[PDB]
Amino acid sequence: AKDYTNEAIFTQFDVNPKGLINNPSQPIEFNLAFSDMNNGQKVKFKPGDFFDLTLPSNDEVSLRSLRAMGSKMPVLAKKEITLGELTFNGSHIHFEFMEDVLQLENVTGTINLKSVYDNAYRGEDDKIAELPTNLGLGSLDKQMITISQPGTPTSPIFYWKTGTFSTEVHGDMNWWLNINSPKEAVQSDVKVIDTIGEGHKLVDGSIMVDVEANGELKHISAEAFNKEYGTITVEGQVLTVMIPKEKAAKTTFTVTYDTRAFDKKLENYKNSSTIEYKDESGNLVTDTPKHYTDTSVVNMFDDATIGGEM
Repeated sequence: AKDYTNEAIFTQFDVNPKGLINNPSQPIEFNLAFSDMNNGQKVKFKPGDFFDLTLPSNDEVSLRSLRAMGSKMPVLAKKEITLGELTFNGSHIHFEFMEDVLQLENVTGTINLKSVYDNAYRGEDDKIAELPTNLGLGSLDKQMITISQPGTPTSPIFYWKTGTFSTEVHGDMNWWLNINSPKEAVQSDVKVIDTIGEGHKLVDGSIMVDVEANGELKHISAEAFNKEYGTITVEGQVLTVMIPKEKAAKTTFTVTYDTRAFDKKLENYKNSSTIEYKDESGNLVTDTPKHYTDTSVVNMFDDATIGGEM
């Protein structure tokens, strides 16, 4: 079989987001286009021909697929016909042409690869990792990727929510509702109304709660939470957390749960929430910034397509 990795068949290449990447919460996207024109010369792709993509890395930062090693994804052409197959192997992505590539006259295609990065740096000073790359495709000019490696110092925010894609269940996302990190002596019950956005839904039975107070943490279930600390309800896209004043006092509650994407093409999977309570000073808090209460996960699905005529 012929290896096209370093051949000049790649017509497009781009990396997103651009600029200094702040955290691994969102995917680092790679867009690639190719065709049967190699250095101005027509080639005929045969079943088995392939090319390999290699995500960049250094000694502390490595980019890899979100999929488990050995995961496969078909690459279809249009009725549908399987023309290729993508195999995700960590930082290595393999593309192979399938039998039916012998159907088409002119072959073109696009690959939108999603990646996640790990960062082993734990130093005090803030650091920057430079991972310029052409995904190993020698015919392409490298594009710079800058990743921030935050230093570790030698939270006062009462409430904020976060979320990211799961690397354990493809298509799922993990979320965190951080309630009373400061461990305030709130002067009223605490209520959070979380509305999961369009395109994804809560995964049944995935709600758990971390309860930390007076030097000890306990990781419990939603059911246990409902019997000892408060009430968590779920109705459609709405997840509500209610914590009585005496139970919320000087205690941090970390409510976690998962959602599952059902709309594969939505650009972002959002989640918004509102909170109300009286702070330790007895003042009603109704103005918590949305940057703290709302968040989203950029589409983390890989996709690819091929085109041509018989």
